[PDB]
Amino acid sequence: RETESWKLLESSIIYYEGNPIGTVAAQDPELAALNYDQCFLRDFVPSAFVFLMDGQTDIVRNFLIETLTLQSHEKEMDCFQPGAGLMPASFKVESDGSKEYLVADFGEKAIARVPPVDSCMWWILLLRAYEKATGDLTLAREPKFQAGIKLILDLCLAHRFSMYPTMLVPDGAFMIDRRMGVYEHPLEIQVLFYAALRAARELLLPDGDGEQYLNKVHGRLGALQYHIRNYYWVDLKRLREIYRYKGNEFGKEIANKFNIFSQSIPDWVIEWLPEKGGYLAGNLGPGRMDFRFFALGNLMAILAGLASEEESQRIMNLFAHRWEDLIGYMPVKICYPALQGLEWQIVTGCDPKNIPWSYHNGGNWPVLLWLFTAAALKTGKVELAHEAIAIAEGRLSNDKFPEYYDGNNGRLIGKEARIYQTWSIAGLLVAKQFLANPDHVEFIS
Amino acid sequence: TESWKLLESSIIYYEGNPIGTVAAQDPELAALNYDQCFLRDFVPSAFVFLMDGQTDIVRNFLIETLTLQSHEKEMDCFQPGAGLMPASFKVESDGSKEYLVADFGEKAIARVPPVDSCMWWILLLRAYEKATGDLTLAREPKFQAGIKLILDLCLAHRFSMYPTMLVPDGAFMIDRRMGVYEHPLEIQVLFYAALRAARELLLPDGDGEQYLNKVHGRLGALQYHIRNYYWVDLKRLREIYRYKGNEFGKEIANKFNIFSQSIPDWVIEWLPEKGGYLAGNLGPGRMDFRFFALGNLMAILAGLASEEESQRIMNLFAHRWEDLIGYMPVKICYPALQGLEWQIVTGCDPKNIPWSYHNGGNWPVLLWLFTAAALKTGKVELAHEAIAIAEGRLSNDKFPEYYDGNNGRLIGKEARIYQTWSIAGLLVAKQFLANPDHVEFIS
Amino acid sequence: TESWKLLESSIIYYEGNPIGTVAAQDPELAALNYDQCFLRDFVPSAFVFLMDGQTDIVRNFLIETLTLQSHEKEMDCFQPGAGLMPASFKVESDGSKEYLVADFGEKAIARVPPVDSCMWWILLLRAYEKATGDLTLAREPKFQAGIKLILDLCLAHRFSMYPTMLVPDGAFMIDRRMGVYEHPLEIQVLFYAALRAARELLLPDGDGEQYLNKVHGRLGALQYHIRNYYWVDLKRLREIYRYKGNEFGKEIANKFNIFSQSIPDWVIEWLPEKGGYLAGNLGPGRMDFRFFALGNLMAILAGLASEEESQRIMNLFAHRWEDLIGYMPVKICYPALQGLEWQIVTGCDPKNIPWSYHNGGNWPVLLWLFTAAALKTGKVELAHEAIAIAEGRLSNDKFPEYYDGNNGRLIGKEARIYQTWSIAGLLVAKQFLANPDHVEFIS
Ligand SMILES: OC[C@H]1O[C@](O)(CO)[C@@H](O)[C@@H]1O
Ligand SMILES: OC[C@H]1O[C@](O)(CO)[C@@H](O)[C@@H]1O
Ligand SMILES: OC[C@H]1O[C@](O)(CO)[C@@H](O)[C@@H]1O
Repeated sequence: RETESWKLLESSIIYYEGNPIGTVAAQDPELAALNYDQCFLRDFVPSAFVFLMDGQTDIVRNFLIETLTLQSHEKEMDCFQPGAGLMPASFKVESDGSKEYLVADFGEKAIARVPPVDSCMWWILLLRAYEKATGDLTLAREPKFQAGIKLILDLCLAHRFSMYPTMLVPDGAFMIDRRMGVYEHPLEIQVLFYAALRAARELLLPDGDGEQYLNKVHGRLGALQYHIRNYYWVDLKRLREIYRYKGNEFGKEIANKFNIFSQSIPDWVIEWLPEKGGYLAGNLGPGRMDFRFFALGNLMAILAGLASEEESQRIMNLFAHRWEDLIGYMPVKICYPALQGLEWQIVTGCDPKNIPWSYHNGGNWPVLLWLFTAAALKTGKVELAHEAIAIAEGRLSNDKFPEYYDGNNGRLIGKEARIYQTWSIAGLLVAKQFLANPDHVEFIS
Repeated sequence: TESWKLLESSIIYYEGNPIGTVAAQDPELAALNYDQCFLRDFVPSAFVFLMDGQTDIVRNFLIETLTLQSHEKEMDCFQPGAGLMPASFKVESDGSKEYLVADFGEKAIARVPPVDSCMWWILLLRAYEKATGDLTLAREPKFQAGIKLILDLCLAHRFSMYPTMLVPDGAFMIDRRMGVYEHPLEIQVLFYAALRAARELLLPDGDGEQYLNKVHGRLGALQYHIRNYYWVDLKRLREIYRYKGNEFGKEIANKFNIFSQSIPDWVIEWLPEKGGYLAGNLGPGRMDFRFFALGNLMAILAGLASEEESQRIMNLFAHRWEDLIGYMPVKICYPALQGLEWQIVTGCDPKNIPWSYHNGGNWPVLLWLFTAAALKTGKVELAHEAIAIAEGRLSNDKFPEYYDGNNGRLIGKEARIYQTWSIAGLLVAKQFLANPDHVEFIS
Repeated sequence: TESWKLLESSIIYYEGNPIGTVAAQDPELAALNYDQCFLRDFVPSAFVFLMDGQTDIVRNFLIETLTLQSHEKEMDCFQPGAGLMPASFKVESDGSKEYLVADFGEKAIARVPPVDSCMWWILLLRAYEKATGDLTLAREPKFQAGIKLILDLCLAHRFSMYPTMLVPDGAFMIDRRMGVYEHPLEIQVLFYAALRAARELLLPDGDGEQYLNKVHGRLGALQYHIRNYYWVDLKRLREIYRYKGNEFGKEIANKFNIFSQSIPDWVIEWLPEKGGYLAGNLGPGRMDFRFFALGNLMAILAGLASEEESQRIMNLFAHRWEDLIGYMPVKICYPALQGLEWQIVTGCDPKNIPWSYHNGGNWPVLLWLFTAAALKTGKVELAHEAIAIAEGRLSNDKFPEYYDGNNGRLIGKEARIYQTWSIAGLLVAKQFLANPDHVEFIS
């Protein structure tokens, strides 16, 4: 409470009719406001965890209520309506004369019109975190909330043309909200999908059509976990198998179901893995396996229990063995390796914000520290959590809590990073609070 | 003729009745899935049979595929939407007993979803009705239910603001990984056309009215979106080229955040003054400027493109004839992904090397769409020329599945011979030429 | 042991007698030519049998291959030299009757010539005699005639000033297009070794003296040429790097006109101070700086390299252990051809992608040569380590033909399992380790 960071977090709070309802993304005094003066649903999560652990839960309750109201608001682009269940990427408070009102971005204001797919999942997860932290079960059981959950599930569980139980998205549909070759079936979306289904199973009442929703949830839940665990898992044993796959196999009972051509498996993968390491791949689809390591997807896979115990140990072993690549001078690298040269051009459409080792394209993101700490505590690798926190702690305050860091090893402050980025401040606080009392990790697991 | 006899021998029979045609009758290559009837491949065969007058095979096909729609489809305990039509099917027997076996994507190479198959089914059902006058078929409760299941799948709520359909890579005629994921033109145009057909085929009875309302609504949004965002011409390119990056807000010009420095050099030089086309794809940070022939030709036929847009697409074909027709109509898409682009986008797919197969190969089947579109736009002479090019080679080459090279000079690297829709494509084109009124069945 | 039982089941029988061993016993892959006994592959099998004491199979092999040498070999009316030994052979039957069928290059993929096979035959005949003490075999007129035919082919006059042997690409263990055309080290070293063996095996009777004289003469010139022009160390690299281009005349330093700007960057950093090796190739305007393991190890064993050179090759292995042994001894050559170099040099050969198969793959069979060379140079501890690496994986992996990756971590992309010379290689290495005196049979 008396810390510098806590006071920065307090100033970030957004008020609405005299009540705290969220936090701004950043308080950078110089850069263009752009959309950084808005409360992003994904950014609020670590803020919420600080507030819940501290004991002031009104802000989180208020956030959940107002975002539920935003769900019923109308969204249009060229006058077409998406599903009613879509949660917004972000919102802020405006005022026309005397009265305050909330304005939101559901993707129709967003740069590149990216859909905030992860936002509705984070909302479910935060609702669950709220329940477990406070003990207040009544909020989620209110008819409003039940309906809101169900609208999210309608979109998530929408019928597919394909045989894949994964969720299909366009590029830039999560924390990585720009064109980064994370289209189709990105790990992060699948892991958050799995976690949200697990949560919905706790939150849903069987009343009315509730039993119908639970049925839909449980069927997808098992299929999704099987699919991810069996086809996304990468280790040396599995790589040896994939590398020897024959191409152009037709039929049900074939090994190479997705028609991966082993001559396309990148050079770096084979040398990068340690004997006792492993990870969930970045993406899988027709003719495609994305071997990039994505930190958020893997860490949440440990916390949500999607990964098995052994798989969770092997992910942490990878972090230990490739510490320079994945932590370096600032935890945690968002994905590894960076897209470079002509691959950057082709995959990102020459996006100047995502040059090699910058931002989404292999930058290091302080916020991810809270996930890493949680995961390290859960797998009983506390020493890793401690070293990671020590690294971040030695720079963040001095650098004024940047949004992200750049370079192979995170040496540079992010090229266009906002300073006083709220989830960089909150991430460090959450990590320290988890370390001080490891039982609080149960809020997210 | 030689072609008719070949088409006849391709017919699959089931309990004594014709129900479809095999993809190819190659004497030497591995069967793989080429001994099956593909829903997309059967379309031109069906047209031959409809115009000839033997319509039983088409009626039977429509009935058997409807039945297949209700088959149990599964991979590792997951079910797709109930409306999904198969990629293909064949007949198998246990002793005396015969039964149909289908690939819904669970057997398919790379597990690609046959998203186009359900749209082609609706279009063929409409073509059947218009051509025969048999209104009894589509009216049947089973057929009404079947159309609706497809609409349930096509119109299911999504996360994005736009009304286009989201698909994985390889979801249509291009059924391998080719960077046609997200919002490929072919899917959007087939979707539009299928919706227009559904509008005519749905009975109002019960919830039919609800379906018709949703269809009408989507048709409007879809036509607007496609025409206003996919259309490429010199004037539009000048606009896009001058777009500012990283615009945030509802009221911005560069909504999808295209960076003009990434616009390929070939595009600006390739378009003639009076030419234009619908782009291959659109999504976050992405515009695929490749020209896709099927999408563009079907846009003309379905009335998705305006009359002027249709004329400008045909102007493009005339001006860039060597590129898009060359020695074999029609080039499936232009230009080819080359070098490291081929590696990155296809995952080093050996069947789609540059200027081969899906990656800028030339496909004889497309001649029937080109001929239809040419007739509709009043470019009869282009139809004559394209038909003359194909007829000069196909028979001598034993009707290859596809041709390769910048200008289609090579027989396809792995092309099957006696590919059914290559034979049916030529026949259909000549039938249309003889009686242009038959173009109505697909327009 | 498991390995012995596997080696036994690989034996080919012919009219009731053992005459060779199949290349692999893969339960699943296409036979291709892996159901044949290769002359090069049989060598380590032969050594196992010689050291065990069952020498009939080796005697029978030598006899049957000699007979094959006299078989009619043809492609489009052209005959090679009469001394050519086959790449491989197998047994076939017409009803009850059995007969041998051989591949001399006329069946081979890419029509590659098995130049190494005839040299391996001579070396095995010498190994047989030394190990058994049966001097009656090589003395037979038929065997004398057979040795001479091989020498006629090896020593036939050529156009070049140097005494090395000119070959097309893919003429040895590396039997595919890998830029090992012209004067590859392996051929020159095997040639030298075969000549040394021929010196012991030839009777003086009749023209035997003439042959012995030519052999003696070539041995001298060949050893000088190889040692003085193929040897690479830091001191030599400093010389070559400072060579002037386009020197004309007898008395010039840069005889082969190597341009020092073309010397690859990796070479200078890779060599340790006390390390060195024989280069992979030499010819007009060309020095192939790739390290080739078989050539270098056989140079040690045949006494072609000096004692110091032998120690410096072993120093290279110790210093660059991860590169040359890694997780599976031994890397066939280093480094891999990559990117456009792979395309240009291999013609985009899919079996030889970077760090795979011939193109920098790791080959268990080579362990027997490495162990022999290590014993001979007094580096017993390196032998122990390499053997420990292989034994920790081969049985669990079902004895793959080869391993892939920079450090041999992958099982070979298209590796057959139960590859005979992988099994025989390990057994031979352990046999040598137990009794180093047996190294004499190949030295
Ligand atoms: O609206 C989407 C935009 O929002 C950001 O997260 C911050 O401005 C960008 O990464 C993205 O382009
Ligand atoms: O099952 C899908 C496969 O079917 C084909 O159309 C023909 O074999 C291929 O293009 C594709 O990979
Ligand atoms: O016939 C020559 C062929 O035999 C092989 O050794 C095994 O199939 C290949 O390396 C080569 O291409």
